[PDB]
Amino acid sequence: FRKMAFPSGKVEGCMVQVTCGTTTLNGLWLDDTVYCPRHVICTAEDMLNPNYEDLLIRKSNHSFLVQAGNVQLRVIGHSMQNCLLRLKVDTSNPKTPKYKFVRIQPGQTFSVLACYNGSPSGVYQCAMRPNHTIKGSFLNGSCGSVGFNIDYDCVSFCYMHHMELPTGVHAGTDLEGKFYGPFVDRQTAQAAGTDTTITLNVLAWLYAAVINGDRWFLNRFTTTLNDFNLVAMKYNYEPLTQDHVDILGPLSAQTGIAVLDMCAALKELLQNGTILGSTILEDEFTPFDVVRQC
Amino acid sequence: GFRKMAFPSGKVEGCMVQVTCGTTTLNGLWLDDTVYCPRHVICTAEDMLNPNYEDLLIRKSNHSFLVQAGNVQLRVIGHSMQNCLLRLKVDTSNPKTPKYKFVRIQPGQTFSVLACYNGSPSGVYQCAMRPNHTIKGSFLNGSCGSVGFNIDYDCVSFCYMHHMELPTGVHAGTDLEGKFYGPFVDRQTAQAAGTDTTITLNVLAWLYAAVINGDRWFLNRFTTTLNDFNLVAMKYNYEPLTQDHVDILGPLSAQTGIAVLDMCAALKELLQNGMNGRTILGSTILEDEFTPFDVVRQCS
Ligand SMILES: */C(=C\C(=O)OCC)[C@H](C[C@@H]1CCNC1=O)NC(=O)[C@H](CC(C)C)NC(=O)c1cc2c(OC)cccc2[nH]1
Ligand SMILES: */C(=C\C(=O)OCC)[C@H](C[C@@H]1CCNC1=O)NC(=O)[C@H](CC(C)C)NC(=O)c1cc2c(OC)cccc2[nH]1
Repeated sequence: FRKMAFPSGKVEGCMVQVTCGTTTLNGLWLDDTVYCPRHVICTAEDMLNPNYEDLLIRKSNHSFLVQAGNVQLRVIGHSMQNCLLRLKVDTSNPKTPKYKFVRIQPGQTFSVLACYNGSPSGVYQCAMRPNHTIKGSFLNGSCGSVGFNIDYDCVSFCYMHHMELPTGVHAGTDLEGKFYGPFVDRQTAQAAGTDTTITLNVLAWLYAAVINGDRWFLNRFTTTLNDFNLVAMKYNYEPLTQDHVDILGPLSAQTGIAVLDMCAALKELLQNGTILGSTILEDEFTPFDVVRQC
Repeated sequence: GFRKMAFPSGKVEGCMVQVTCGTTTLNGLWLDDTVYCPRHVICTAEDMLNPNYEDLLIRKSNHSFLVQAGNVQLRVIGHSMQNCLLRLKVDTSNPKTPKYKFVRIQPGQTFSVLACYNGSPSGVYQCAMRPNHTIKGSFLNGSCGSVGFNIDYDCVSFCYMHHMELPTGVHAGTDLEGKFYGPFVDRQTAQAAGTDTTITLNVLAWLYAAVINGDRWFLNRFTTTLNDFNLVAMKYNYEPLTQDHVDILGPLSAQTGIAVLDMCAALKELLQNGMNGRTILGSTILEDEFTPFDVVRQCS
């Protein structure tokens, strides 16, 4: 079982650069719209606490330089949607895949296509942490890079990059421009809440261990979901929802281990303290990631 | 931040095709008017046990091969064997062929793998060519013909084509000239690799990535000569560090302010004492699959 990115080609064909003045970031070109972080309109004086509405008043369609490589795509309209700009261009991207905009939940994994000046440089797998940050790898010029999943040739875009917190973790928005977490797009040091371990993914990792024959940790006990949640919160683990148990359906059926019986094994591991070669429980592989690469 | 990062795979996705001979199907790479694929596509399940490839190939003609790019059949107009690969000449040229090179990568170097099934890309991840000439990848049934590559300024350097999984779970394959990395052969037999060693240059590059990312606990005032470091490294099954390798670490040494030999002294203590329950970049072991190039690309 390994950490892998989705093939990025469908997303590479949508990356452009958006420039305002001397400030260039990345944009996502789908049909005749380019989506990009709104802070592209900021100068070093506006950045501390920008008044985006007032700043946008002094911007027209002719202020935006949108390029696919060095080829200019003319802007014929512009609007703001939460923390993004939606720039209407005069050319419909012929490389637009079948796509959706999705707002992911904590625990969920996605691929990130890191881009600089509209040019993709790398692709890696990320998980949305319970504190609404991602442990990414981004440098200056990376804003506007997107996160996505691909299911049956449909690209579900879930993330657009905007910020690096003082701790080194990253923060961004969904493709409607709404931040994940309590963060804001301004040049300030913003702290993320205390992070927790992703319970759903640790359980998946345990099932993946059982599928490969590593099952020493299983026991002859069971627990209620409520009693597991009460113990989990004392160990910094996320509580489990009715949905979490339902998504674990496939793995539970495959190994013959009931979800609640697995929680009892995880509950004993938390109270008492290798599995798949590691001393620590992996929490960035979802039940879907285990089922998919089985 | 610091993670395993693959090259964007789009330039390679546009080259992936499916190759079928009877009921045997695997992936091929379509560049200009040629499709490259593992030669074991000509085998039935029984032939794979002990193949005489020249005999199996003379029994096939151009019509024996069915090449599909998505849902469109590409007509085979020529065929030849180049080591463990087949070169199928097709009647059309791939317009999506990027600028490319074929390279035989050296141990310790990394590359991206685009895992494909039935001619369709499924996932992309980074691998390192181990000193024992295997790769620790992730491949399932139907993945043969999947390729490894690097990208440098729009140019794709293809270095690997997938053929086998050893009983230990590691993988074996060839370069794009069809020559296997290591002492492996393309038959249905259980095969062992030589004893592996740790890629010292990569561990040192990764310790520099840890210091760049704020993990410094392993640094100390201990010092070492290049020879005294290599004596310890060899004792622990690590590759010797040459002066050429010390020179490669120059830019990472300048960025962190930690002398190369001082980072060697830190590694020597980590080998001799262990990590004592502590972690480095969220790992309990010393990572050797990041090259100095991989570190600088992500950390500067
Ligand atoms: C993307 C901006 C970009 O590409 O602009 C093109 C000119 C960066 C992404 C960062 C850069 C380093 N790694 C990343 O992930 N975003 C920013 O620089 C933010 C811009 C905001 C939205 C206007 N700012 C920050 O991430 C930011 C600012 C500050 C602080 O200030 C003071 C203090 C601490 C941390 C911090 N982070
Ligand atoms: C790719 C072949 C393919 O796609 O063919 C389509 C019909 C597989 C890749 C393997 C499958 C599981 N993970 C992988 O990486 N290659 C093979 O199966 C090899 C075929 C050879 C080259 C003709 N064979 C092996 O890898 C192989 C055979 C055996 C053994 O036998 C007996 C015993 C132990 C291990 C082993 N590995």
